[PDB]
Amino acid sequence: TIQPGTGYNNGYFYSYWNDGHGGVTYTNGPGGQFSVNWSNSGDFVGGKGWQPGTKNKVINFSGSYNPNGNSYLSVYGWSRNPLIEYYIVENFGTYNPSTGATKLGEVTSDGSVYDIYRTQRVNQPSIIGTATFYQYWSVRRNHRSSGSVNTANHFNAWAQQGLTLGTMDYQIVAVEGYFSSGSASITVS
Ligand SMILES: O[C@@H]1[C@@H](O)[C@H](O[C@@H]2CO[C@@H](O[C@@H]3CO[C@@H](O)[C@H](O)[C@H]3O)[C@H](O)[C@H]2O)OC[C@H]1O
Repeated sequence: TIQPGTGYNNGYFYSYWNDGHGGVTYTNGPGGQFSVNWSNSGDFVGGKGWQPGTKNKVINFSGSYNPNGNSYLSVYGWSRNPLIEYYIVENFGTYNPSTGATKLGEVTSDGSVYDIYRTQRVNQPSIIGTATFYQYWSVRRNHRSSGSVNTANHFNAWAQQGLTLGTMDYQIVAVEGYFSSGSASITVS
């Protein structure tokens, strides 16, 4: 278990962030493994991967993901210039994060169709400070907690649609929660 922060563990970058409300623990395990256990949490994100990510990584993940309430399991990361927060959502809990969002197309990858969306965060926290920035989403129709994500298929479809990415910052497989409960154990490579 670690303080919220970033660093490296067993060859993998990790990021663990929370809002200080309590109710969530994040643990780094061997190799690319991490666990999250939460019960009436606040807002949080944690997981393992790479710093920087790339635009053609094939990301493999496997494990168990058991949210009770609002949570996502995604390939998650940022670009700079432009500042973008992006998600390739493989599974979620009570809330589909694209609800009410503008649909920007579809892409087929790794055994499922994904729906593509763009949203905007206004004066919200980010990797560079408070900012207004777009988020890009691919939301998998057929939910799962193991698989392979060919990120190029998503990034290329986004680019085709005008959702351009700048220089990649970190890129992880993340469990995100917003005032929920759950458990998860995920191994990345
Ligand atoms: O110390 C600073 C860190 O706190 C900072 O981390 C990023 C802050 O932005 C976080 O993203 C939110 C996650 O939840 C989504 O729903 C929101 O739109 C995001 O804003 C991100 O996960 C952290 O990496 O990094 C910069 C450091 O200076």
